Amino acid sequence: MNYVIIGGDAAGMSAAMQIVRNDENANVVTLEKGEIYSYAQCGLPYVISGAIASTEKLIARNVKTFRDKYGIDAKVRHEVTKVDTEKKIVYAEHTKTKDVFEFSYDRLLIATGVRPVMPEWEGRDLQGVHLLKTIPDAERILKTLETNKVEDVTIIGGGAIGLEMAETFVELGKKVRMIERNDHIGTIYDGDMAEYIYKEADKHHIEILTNENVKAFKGNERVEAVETDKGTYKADLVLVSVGVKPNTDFLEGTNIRTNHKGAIEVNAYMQTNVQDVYAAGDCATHYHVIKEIHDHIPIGTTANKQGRLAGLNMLDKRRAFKGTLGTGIIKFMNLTLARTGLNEKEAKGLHIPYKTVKVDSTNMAGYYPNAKPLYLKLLYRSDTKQLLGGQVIGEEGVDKRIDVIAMALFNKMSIHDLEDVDLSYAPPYNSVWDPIQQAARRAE
Amino acid sequence: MNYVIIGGDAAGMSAAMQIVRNDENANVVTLEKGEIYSYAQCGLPYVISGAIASTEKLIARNVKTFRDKYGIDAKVRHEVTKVDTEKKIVYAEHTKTKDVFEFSYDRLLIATGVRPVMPEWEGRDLQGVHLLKTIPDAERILKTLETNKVEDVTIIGGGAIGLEMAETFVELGKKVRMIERNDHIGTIYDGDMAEYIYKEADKHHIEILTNENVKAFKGNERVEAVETDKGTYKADLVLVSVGVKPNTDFLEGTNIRTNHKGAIEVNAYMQTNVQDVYAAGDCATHYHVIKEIHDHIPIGTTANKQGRLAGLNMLDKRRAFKGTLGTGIIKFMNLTLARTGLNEKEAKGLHIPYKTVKVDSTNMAGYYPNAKPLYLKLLYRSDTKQLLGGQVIGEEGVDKRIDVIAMALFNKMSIHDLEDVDLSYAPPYNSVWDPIQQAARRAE
Ligand SMILES: Cc1cc2nc3c(=O)[nH]c(=O)nc-3n(C[C@H](O)[C@H](O)[C@H](O)COP(=O)(O)OP(=O)(O)OC[C@H]3O[C@@H](n4cnc5c(N)ncnc54)[C@H](O)[C@@H]3O)c2cc1C
Ligand SMILES: Cc1cc2nc3c(=O)[nH]c(=O)nc-3n(C[C@H](O)[C@H](O)[C@H](O)COP(=O)(O)OP(=O)(O)OC[C@H]3O[C@@H](n4cnc5c(N)ncnc54)[C@H](O)[C@@H]3O)c2cc1C
Ligand SMILES: CC(C)(COP(=O)(O)OP(=O)(O)OC[C@H]1O[C@@H](n2cnc3c(N)ncnc32)[C@H](O)[C@@H]1OP(=O)(O)O)[C@@H](O)C(=O)NCCC(=O)NCCS
Ligand SMILES: CC(C)(COP(=O)(O)OP(=O)(O)OC[C@H]1O[C@@H](n2cnc3c(N)ncnc32)[C@H](O)[C@@H]1OP(=O)(O)O)[C@@H](O)C(=O)NCCC(=O)NCCS
Ligand SMILES: NC(=O)C1=CN([C@@H]2O[C@H](COP(=O)(O)OP(=O)(O)OC[C@H]3O[C@@H](n4cnc5c(N)ncnc54)[C@H](OP(=O)(O)O)[C@@H]3O)[C@@H](O)[C@H]2O)C=CC1
Ligand SMILES: NC(=O)C1=CN([C@@H]2O[C@H](COP(=O)(O)OP(=O)(O)OC[C@H]3O[C@@H](n4cnc5c(N)ncnc54)[C@H](OP(=O)(O)O)[C@@H]3O)[C@@H](O)[C@H]2O)C=CC1
Repeated sequence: MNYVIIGGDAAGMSAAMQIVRNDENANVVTLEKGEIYSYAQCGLPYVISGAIASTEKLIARNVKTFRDKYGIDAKVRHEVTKVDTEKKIVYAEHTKTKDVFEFSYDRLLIATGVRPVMPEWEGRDLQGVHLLKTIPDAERILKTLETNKVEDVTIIGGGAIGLEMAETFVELGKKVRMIERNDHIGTIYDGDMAEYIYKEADKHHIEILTNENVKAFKGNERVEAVETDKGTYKADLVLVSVGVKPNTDFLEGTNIRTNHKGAIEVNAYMQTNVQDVYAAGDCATHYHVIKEIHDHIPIGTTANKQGRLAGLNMLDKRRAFKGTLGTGIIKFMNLTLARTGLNEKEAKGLHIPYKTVKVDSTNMAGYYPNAKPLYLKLLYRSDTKQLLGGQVIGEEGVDKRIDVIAMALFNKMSIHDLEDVDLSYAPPYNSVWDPIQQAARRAE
Repeated sequence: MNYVIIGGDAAGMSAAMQIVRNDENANVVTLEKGEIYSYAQCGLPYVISGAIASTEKLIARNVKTFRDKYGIDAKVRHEVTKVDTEKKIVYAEHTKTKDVFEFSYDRLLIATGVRPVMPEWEGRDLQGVHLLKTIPDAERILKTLETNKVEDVTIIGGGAIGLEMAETFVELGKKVRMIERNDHIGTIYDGDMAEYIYKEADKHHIEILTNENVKAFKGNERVEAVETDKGTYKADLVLVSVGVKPNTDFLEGTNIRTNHKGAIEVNAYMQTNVQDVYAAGDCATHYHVIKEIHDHIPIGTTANKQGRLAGLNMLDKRRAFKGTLGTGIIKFMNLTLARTGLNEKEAKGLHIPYKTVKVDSTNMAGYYPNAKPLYLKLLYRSDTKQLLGGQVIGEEGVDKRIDVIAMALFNKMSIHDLEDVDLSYAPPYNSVWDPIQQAARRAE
């Protein structure tokens, strides 16, 4: 009867909705550290660009709706500081009054997600230096753009947020610099595919600095320059975009197993090693369909899927999580960047014998007007020909191809089986053989 | 050593390429009735609209290449009138000189496709009455549009060609009427999905006449009117697009088995019941993955796949055709119309117990600008929940959804298994749950 959920977003509320719909008698307490429930973090870069009117448009479901319509005891400003798994008590500190509140549970879900990482650089706390995770985070970025005269913008880290925010700031008309400590931006992509990302960024006059290490942020009350090991550069706004960390530190003292990055280990049923404690979303581990191992690939699709499943399993409606494929898709200027399954570094690290096929193709019939280039790469096992992963880059029809590849990986298809699938063709949408099929035909 | 192929397009030449690549000692003779090899029939409507420069842009590989580069004895203007399967001789008539040539085979492939049907209406031979199949057919339509004052166009038959050519004629600024003997245009769609087709046509001022039967075409030399059982209407150009018939009449007297419509029955290996005689493409039957019987769904994707497989099997590189799903996609004005697997009429005619789910959704995140409506319907087995079919209609993202559904059907997935697939999400491409997955969740 007593369900407690820590975290009031994708994984947490997906679980809450399951419990509420499938048990009329349940007492559901959800504990949220912030003031905002069920909101779309994915839309934040597009609010900051001005493409979306305001952050209000990103709220999927109000806390008032959760309380009045679904009878969930949804708490805001309740930060969980510790859990006693023997007594089955959750301790939450009110973020403003600092008052401490106890919540006894029969079953507990941890759905605290991840937080962005800020390294211990000098200048960390300078005005105009920003992380991006929450709605207040985006408002603070908008506040800087509103009050300051922003011309030069520097982004540290060339992963998912870095890439999307590089677009956002270019669209806002700023001079954009990206600094990455690795060999290239779009680190999940293989060296060969990443060249297309670099080209697109260069095309829009984004300065890319690679194998370069941030030293400090210099400035007065506010950030003025980013210092690195190779130079000092003017920056009116700095976005720090260097990765994330599971919000699981408050579990120190429990016997709850975590991986090396602090992600909570879960079995097929979203259960931790501690009786009646569950975890879901970005704070938990994610079984990988292809790796056959628990990975950590924090993403919104997986968070919702895991949250829904945790809720179901907490009700003893037993259902296994089938896993992640590491699917990811990004809009980057005029390019769509998509990947799923293993890249070459992942396959190598696993000692899986693999081969690759790469095709420079078009999204649709070559003779049809405004047919655009499509670059597609597949990895497959050299012995069994099992499809392992894909990377697709292009202006159009990239999401379609990565979704088809994802379906193939999910069903453990051989690369040559792709040739036999009755995919759709008309001139405005595809070629008579899809690029995926033409790649498959090239495979050994 | 002696391979003979009848028909020089998609299925025939896919076969020819396989044989030539996988047997240097092969003597490949291909016999084509017309003057044009390997061309894209799919691009015909877009040549007529003027979207594509000319019909020359539709040739994939010309006869000179086949002859010079690949060593295929590719014959033009050779119409096969008879096959003696006992003596293993193909008899062909030169279409100009009418002289008779014979060709000895070790293995034979029939790849003669289908022809458009012209019912025996009075005035069917009038100038301005057109069928659409070949490049010359398209040039004859362009001849009428050029040399004659065309303002009113009547299309008979509301299927694939009728729908695409309605767009073409509207885009050319004509007053378009289409006449269907059935209850609605886009007959393969269920009644409820067909409503979206009617709305789009109505929006663009296409007169749709339903349950109406053409009886004659009126005029002196040219058409000036179409007579029906419900009236007589002015028409300066008439397109007859009422279906197709397999080009298999010349086989009467061979023992080669055909279905009721005249399509050549083939086994898994593209083999007929007659030793060393093969068939592929639109002239052949198509094993249906879901129906589990041999169907006839003539389409370019299937023709290439079967052509390729016939070539391979004629070399004794044994490989089974896995089947068709009945996948089809059509651009219709502002709409994209896609279907795959079973519709309700098919499921009913097969006595497969089924249920449906229909979702009115968006192609991408609802909060993202220019998110467009997406209408999606799934059929699934009542007992096992096996996915059976899908229909998707919308302005954007329809091809992606039907390809995912096709992949699911190919792998015999349960409808609820769709919930577990790590499909891609970013706001410009999808919602955090894809519409297919939301539909799947609604299923019983
Ligand atoms: C800029 C940006 C763009 C993104 N774009 C995409 C995209 O395009 N596609 C996609 O699939 N994903 C995207 N994501 C990722 C996606 O938004 C997240 O993976 C998803 O929100 C994770 O859901 P969750 O419920 O596990 O964690 P969260 O959504 O982070 O929810 C965790 C909640 O727990 C609360 N919490 C933390 N600690 C405590 C505590 N001690 N006590 C009480 N409450 C606590 C937090 O306040 C937070 O609200 C994006 C993320 C960002 C930041
Ligand atoms: C307007 C139009 C649009 C289309 N759009 C699409 C689409 O968007 N997507 C899609 O997948 N499909 C589409 N198709 C269908 C696709 O083009 C065909 O299914 C494909 O061409 C079939 O290939 P085939 O080799 O079996 O038959 P065909 O391409 O018709 O080839 C048969 C050949 O055999 C020859 N022949 C016939 N009889 C004899 C004989 N007795 N002796 C010698 N030669 C003979 C014919 O001249 C012909 O060249 C479209 C078709 C049309 C007409
Ligand atoms: C044009 C046509 C002859 C193509 O034949 P095809 O065999 O499919 O294509 P190609 O001859 O280019 O050869 C492709 C093969 O070469 C291989 N290949 C192509 N480029 C390669 C490369 N760069 N490196 C390695 N291999 C390559 C492919 O793997 C493929 O191998 P497979 O045949 O063993 O699977 C045939 O499709 C046709 O006649 N079509 C008519 C037009 C049409 O399709 N109409 C219907 C439209 S609706
Ligand atoms: C908003 C949120 C609470 C949605 O919860 P949800 O349970 O997925 O969705 P709903 O509460 O609308 O309920 C959906 C259920 O109702 C059913 N349903 C919905 N509409 C229906 C209809 N018209 N007819 C019949 N059934 C319907 C569905 O079948 C589904 O059933 P299931 O849960 O048993 O599979 C949750 O996703 C969330 O908190 N999200 C945060 C925002 C987010 O997604 N962020 C990450 C972005 S990267
Ligand atoms: N469309 C989508 O799928 C989107 C998803 N997201 C979500 O947000 C999460 C986090 O995004 P993000 O913050 O970009 O994290 P990412 O891991 O995606 O990117 C961080 C990048 O910064 C690099 N980096 C680390 N330290 C430094 C440093 N000191 N100097 C320069 N570069 C450094 C990392 O390299 P290294 O490997 O060496 O650490 C990595 O390449 C994602 O996992 C995803 O869940 C966000 C936006 C869009
Ligand atoms: N994008 C794509 O997938 C495209 C594919 N094609 C290919 O071309 C082939 C043939 O297309 P098409 O010619 O349109 O054939 P279709 O079967 O697609 O459509 C013909 C329609 O005309 C109807 N009809 C039959 N007789 C009459 C009549 N006397 N009066 C009015 N309507 C009548 C048929 O109904 P009924 O069922 O009762 O006979 C049917 O609805 C397709 O099978 C496909 O292979 C062509 C264009 C686009």
